[PDB]
Amino acid sequence: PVRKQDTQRALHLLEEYRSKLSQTEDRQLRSSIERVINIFQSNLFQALIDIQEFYEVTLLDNPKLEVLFQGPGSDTGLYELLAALPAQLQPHVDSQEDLTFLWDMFSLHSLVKIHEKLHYYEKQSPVPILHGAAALADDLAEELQNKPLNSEIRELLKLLSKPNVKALLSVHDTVAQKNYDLEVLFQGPALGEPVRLERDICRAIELLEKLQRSGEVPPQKLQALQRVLQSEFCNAVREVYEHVYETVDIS
Repeated sequence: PVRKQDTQRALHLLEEYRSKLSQTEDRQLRSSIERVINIFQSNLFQALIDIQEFYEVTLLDNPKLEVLFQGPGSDTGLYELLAALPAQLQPHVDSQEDLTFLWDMFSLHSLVKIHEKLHYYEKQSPVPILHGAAALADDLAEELQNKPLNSEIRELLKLLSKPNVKALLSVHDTVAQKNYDLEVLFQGPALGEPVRLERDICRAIELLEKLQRSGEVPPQKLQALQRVLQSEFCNAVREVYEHVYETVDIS
């Protein structure tokens, strides 16, 4: 299990040795050390290390991952890079401590390949309707309670306050906003069973359309939330959740 500090210390060192090069024999060792720097600081990468470390994920422990080592973004060749590095940096490394450390780091290879595979999909990501669904859901639920209690208003306000829905919206924004946060990692298991979630959300959309059809609220907020929930980006977030829920025991 790759520990956070290692990837961290390795990110520090890897960056260090990249600067002590200029243009001679480094139009590659650098252009190469960059890929890794980038990947390492990437938000996606940081999230993988956390899942892996907190939920002890292993290709042995979680074999459903194996499907990610095939298809667009697999043998992209990236494996060689990492491996052929401790060798290239060895000359420039003047520490019997870092040298051993580097050959040690460059589990991780699988991690990085998975990153290159997910990153490939993410680039095909759909565009989010908005960046504040959780807020939205709150502005709407404030409004509704300040009105005569309809049976749709009761069932809707109850849904918006379920942990799983609250998480979908929270994760929605986190991913929409490109702002990873370990705190948001733990919100994962709050979404629960993927089918119940998809079913609670559809019912939310029903009550949402209904309140609009009977013009008595009658915000653009309901419309907006209904659009975020039907959002093909929001739908994408749940698909990606389905897969994670299978390959790793969260709940």
